[PDB]
Amino acid sequence: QRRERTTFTRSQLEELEALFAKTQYPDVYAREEVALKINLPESRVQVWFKNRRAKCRQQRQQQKQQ
Amino acid sequence: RERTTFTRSQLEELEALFAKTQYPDVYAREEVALKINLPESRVQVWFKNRRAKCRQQRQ
DNA sequence: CAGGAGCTTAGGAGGGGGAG
DNA sequence: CTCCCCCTCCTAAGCTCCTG
Ligand SMILES: C[As](C)(=O)[O-]
Ligand SMILES: C[As](C)(=O)[O-]
Ligand SMILES: [K+]
Ligand SMILES: [K+]
Repeated sequence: QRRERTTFTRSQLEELEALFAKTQYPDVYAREEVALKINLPESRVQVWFKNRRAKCRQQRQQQKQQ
Repeated sequence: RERTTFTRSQLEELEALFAKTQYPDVYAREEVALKINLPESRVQVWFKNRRAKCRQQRQ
């Protein structure tokens, strides 16, 4: 019912990108831990990593384009 | 009823109207909404997104 | 309240796995 | 065919900005 589209703050994005640096496919336990730090549901941080891995794929293609 | 999925035949009518006008008024969006059997709300969001996909490919 | 824009999150199809 | 799980590709959609 509620889709506030989970707009991430910079502090939230900071912990996310930190975990994304160590691992791009974190297990559920690694996703719960960062979800508590950023005070967000775990399901939002899994959709984030899914989108974040696409961003990595998009940028390598965008680089080969330019 | 959470997300519209435009078929190939619907995108033909939508991209055709977009060629005539990037910003269509509600009357024109209704005519194409009935052709594609989708609510005019989806037609407005499509053009809002169709203009961003055009400004993206302009650079 | 409308109309726009930029940004990016989030439903959905659909490959693999499990099951009924 | 259905229901979950993983994953990606695709892009409709929600929020926040502007503008009258
Ligand atoms: C975009 As019109 C003038 O056909 O409503
Ligand atoms: C066990 As598998 C990587 O084929 O889902
Ligand atoms: K409104
Ligand atoms: K898999």
